[PDB]
Amino acid sequence: MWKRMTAKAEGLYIADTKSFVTKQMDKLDFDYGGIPGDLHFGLTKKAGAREPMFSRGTEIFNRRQISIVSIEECNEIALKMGVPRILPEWLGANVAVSGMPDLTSLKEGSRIIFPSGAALLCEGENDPCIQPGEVIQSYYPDQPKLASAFVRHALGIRGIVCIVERPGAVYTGDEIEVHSYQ
Amino acid sequence: MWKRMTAKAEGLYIADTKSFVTKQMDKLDFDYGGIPGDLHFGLTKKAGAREPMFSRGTEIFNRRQISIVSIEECNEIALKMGVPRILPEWLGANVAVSGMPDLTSLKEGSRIIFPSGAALLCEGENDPCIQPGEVIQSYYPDQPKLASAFVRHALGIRGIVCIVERPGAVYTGDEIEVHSYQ
Ligand SMILES: [Cl-]
Ligand SMILES: [Cl-]
Ligand SMILES: [Cl-]
Repeated sequence: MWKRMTAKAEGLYIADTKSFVTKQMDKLDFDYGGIPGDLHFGLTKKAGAREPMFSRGTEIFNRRQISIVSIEECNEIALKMGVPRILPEWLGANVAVSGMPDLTSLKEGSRIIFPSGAALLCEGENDPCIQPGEVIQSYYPDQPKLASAFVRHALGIRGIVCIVERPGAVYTGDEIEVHSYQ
Repeated sequence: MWKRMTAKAEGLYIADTKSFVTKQMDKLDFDYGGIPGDLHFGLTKKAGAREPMFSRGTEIFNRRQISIVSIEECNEIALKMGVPRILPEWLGANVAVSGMPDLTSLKEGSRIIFPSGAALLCEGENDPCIQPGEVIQSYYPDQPKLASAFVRHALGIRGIVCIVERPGAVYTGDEIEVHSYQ
């Protein structure tokens, strides 16, 4: 029920301010709760549109600690939107991987392990919202309705979110071991 | 993306000793990490046969904070095993529900919410192991090879495991609101 495959962490990024657009780093520390100093770090978070069964603002466990996208799927989004490129930073990703053209399909329960031993527990698909779409729009202001275009074309290829299962440091270019749940 | 369903918490149980076998409680407190005082309580746990991508004993995040089974699937296990009954306690369950068919199939990402607001985040199917099988065998000494029969017949209907998404108290008989993912 565990099929193993090797992939690569092409880029690492952190949201060190209130902005969700991340900035590239040569290294990141993964600890329980996520990336220390990152916008989504912590044991808890406030409920929002992603957790509609809770009243907005309700304090709940922070399930979306780390955001991952694959270079292949980002290129796929770019093509579908008719734009030259889509940067992981614009989507607020913390890790951009290569060698995973179907990353979004990685089932919950799967693990992604780094050379240091740091490990991520897959918490499923990251549903596309309008915000990143509006960010993409700002980079191509001469192209109409890109925000809604993102929400439409990114569905199923916008990446996944994970919880930190084991602490450890991660570095740019790290070869990763994916344990795909079956 | 979410389907609402209603179920009922028929029983609540805690493992207050070193044994995973639980005992009925009229009330339980859910907090991040599970049930305070319970054998499986904690933000972390030690890796075992269930998390083979880690060496045994490795400290990792505890995604198996609360275990749930349904009265209906326990009856199903009993039928397939040829025994009068299978108690949630013997499987080390913390919550026994009724009113929701195929509990084990509840998708990861689903939410189970109690009247007090206490909420559980589904972390998937609970794989059956030999231990509860040995407990069952001890209650039916006249029955042969029940331990192995349990692992065999309980597969796919042994319940689920969850993490606590929102703290709160839960009581026997509580009506629960289930948000089924997909
Ligand atoms: Cl409330
Ligand atoms: Cl989004
Ligand atoms: Cl088991």
